[PDB]
Amino acid sequence: RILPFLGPAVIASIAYMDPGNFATNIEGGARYGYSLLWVILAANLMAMVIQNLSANLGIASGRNLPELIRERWPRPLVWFYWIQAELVAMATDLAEFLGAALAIQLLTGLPMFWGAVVTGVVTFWLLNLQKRGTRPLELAVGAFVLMIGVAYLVQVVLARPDLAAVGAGFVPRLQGPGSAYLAVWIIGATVMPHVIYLHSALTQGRIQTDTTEEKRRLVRLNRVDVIAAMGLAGLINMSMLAVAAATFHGKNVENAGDLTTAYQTLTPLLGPAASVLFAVALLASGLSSSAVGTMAGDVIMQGFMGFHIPLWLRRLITMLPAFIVILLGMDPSSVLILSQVILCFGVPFALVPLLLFTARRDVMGALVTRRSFTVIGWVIAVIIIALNGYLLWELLGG
Ligand SMILES: [Mn+2]
Ligand SMILES: [Mn+2]
Repeated sequence: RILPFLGPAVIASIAYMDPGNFATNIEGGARYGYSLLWVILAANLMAMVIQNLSANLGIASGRNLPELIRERWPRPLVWFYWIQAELVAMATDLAEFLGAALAIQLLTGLPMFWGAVVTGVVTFWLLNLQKRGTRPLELAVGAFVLMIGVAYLVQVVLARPDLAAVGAGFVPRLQGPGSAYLAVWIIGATVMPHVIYLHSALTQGRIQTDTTEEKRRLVRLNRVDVIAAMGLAGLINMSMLAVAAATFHGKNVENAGDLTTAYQTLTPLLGPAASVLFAVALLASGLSSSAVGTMAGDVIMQGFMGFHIPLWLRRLITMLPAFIVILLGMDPSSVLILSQVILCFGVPFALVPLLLFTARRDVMGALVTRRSFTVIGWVIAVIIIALNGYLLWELLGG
């Protein structure tokens, strides 16, 4: 037990490598080269602070975020919070589900429907682990993170990127209205609200404590786990950018956000082996982030309302929007706009209570978050909310 909270940290980090980030990072590389690497880095650092504040809420108060809302806020407001939190968990799981089904299509050739059934069944077995023991799930998610990191490591060696061109991409410079829009879309759609509630419960009561000094030691050993777990997610997101830029930018490639076109152009440029590592890495990202999304939903309802439904019933409900899109044949860009609108709704409603309760001695006791870290959480919050509000102005304006 050298790293006590490494499990919850790896569980929370997988939501920031979901297939939603694959489509964004690839599109940024082909259209603008490496010149967007600074945006990927900026979004990852902001996601480390928010996820660290959730884990501390559970360690200090001995209670998770949905529990404290039920206990302190009025019943009319609590019922609304449970409602919107379920809708966001279903919105973010849609992209994690469809991505896991697309990777199977690139590796085997199966249609999107049968790919979704394969991912639906394997996600059962992942949450089947955490039923009796929560540690087997922490080992499984960690194993999937090992494959995505190794797969994109070989793609960098094969792509042979110009280091001088990669370095110039970390300079915050943007040209043309297209590149600016794509950067705003990264920072606006990065933080995962469903994993904000979940991280608090995973660390809540993980180590029994009778004093306040042993809880404080748990906070220090937890931060290293979050930084290491969230840090690895950032380097992976930058690898997707570099490979797409080192191969597609100078060759005039259109429709880069679609993971199918990016998969086909890797063979004549890099080779057939470069395409396999891409799809294998996309598969481990999808089903891992989908199984975490279900465990978050169970915590949301159990804390907000006191009762809970079985896990198999929760997995069944969240799969419903996934199969509907497959049957209707919706545009991949159309589903990323509607799902992010709901994600743009859940972000403000999640960051506000997290920044309030982690700052109240009534909740945290002698482990209140430093006010210097509370203001920066609000500054990061206003930046994200404003960008989301702007993204809603064009998404709801047409
Ligand atoms: Mn994500
Ligand atoms: Mn160029």
